[PDB]
Amino acid sequence: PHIGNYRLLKTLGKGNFAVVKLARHILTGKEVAIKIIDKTQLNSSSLQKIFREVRIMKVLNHPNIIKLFEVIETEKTLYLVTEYAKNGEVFDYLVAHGRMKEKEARAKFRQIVSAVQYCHQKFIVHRDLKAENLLLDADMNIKIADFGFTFCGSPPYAAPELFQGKKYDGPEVDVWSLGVILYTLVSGSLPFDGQNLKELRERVLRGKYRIPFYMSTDCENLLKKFLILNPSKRGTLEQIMKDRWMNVGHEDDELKPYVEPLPDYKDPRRTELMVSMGYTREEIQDSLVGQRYNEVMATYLLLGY
Ligand SMILES: CN1CC[C@@H](COc2cnc(C#N)cc2-c2ccn3nc(NC(=O)C4CC4)cc3c2)C1
Repeated sequence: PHIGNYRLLKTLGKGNFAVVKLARHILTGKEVAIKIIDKTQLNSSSLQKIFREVRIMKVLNHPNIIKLFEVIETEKTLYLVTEYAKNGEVFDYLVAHGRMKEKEARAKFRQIVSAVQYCHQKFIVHRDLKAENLLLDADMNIKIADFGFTFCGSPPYAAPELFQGKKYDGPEVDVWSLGVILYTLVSGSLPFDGQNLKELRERVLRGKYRIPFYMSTDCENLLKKFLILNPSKRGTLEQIMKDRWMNVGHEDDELKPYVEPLPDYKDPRRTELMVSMGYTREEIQDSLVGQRYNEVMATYLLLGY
């Protein structure tokens, strides 16, 4: 049960393409998730998508997005070592506990909106936002996952453009799915449903949904800023951040675009511990400035917890 500096612990998910395992980084003692991809079993276009996802993961550094720590490549197998979100998916938490009170849904939703807006700053569109892709860490903080690697709960989140044959590429697609996510957080149910796809599509294209009796007028006013049939009439996430419901109980701390902190490759506390482990100062610096995502860089990132 061993890959690089990691002790393979248990299986968190399985497939024909990839196996996600829980693991312990031996040097630091931290638990991580490791996606193990047999590249020989991939189709013609699947490896291009996996490589695109790796590229996106390397650039995203947000407290509410699953952080990548290491990439290990061999001819046949690709290993992606990422952050482990102990409390599973928001989807399962909603099934287990029911709807969140607006105060609890607000805490989660401010983190989700911050994360998706931060992706949009770097021209990254998720296109598959759903409760299944929103994970929860040990402190119940949101951790967004899946930027390329299928539709078990995907159709209820699809923007009307999918069913109209129109383009499905802009950030406005994510703005629609975020309205569906807000709806499930506060109701435990989906705004657009059906028995088959024909029934789902009719409801999505009509754009009408039930307002549950307990929903506040402030919450419904916010939902109407996301669930707009015309993609060109949907507001940006930067504009939506200024909404009243978003900031109830955050009168000081208004939600605004995330400002990524500047890189710190010379932390003396971590550099000293790494030198004691056997790494050299030059090994540490070259790995960090080159953004290598190798075992040295991974140890520096893992030591930041
Ligand atoms: C459809 N859903 C399945 C899971 C999620 C996709 O998960 C990932 C995808 N890509 C990478 C990479 N590289 C990494 C993860 C990941 C990152 C962190 N975690 N914490 C967990 N935690 C648990 O399973 C807890 C025991 C319950 C699982 C996971 C999985 C979306």
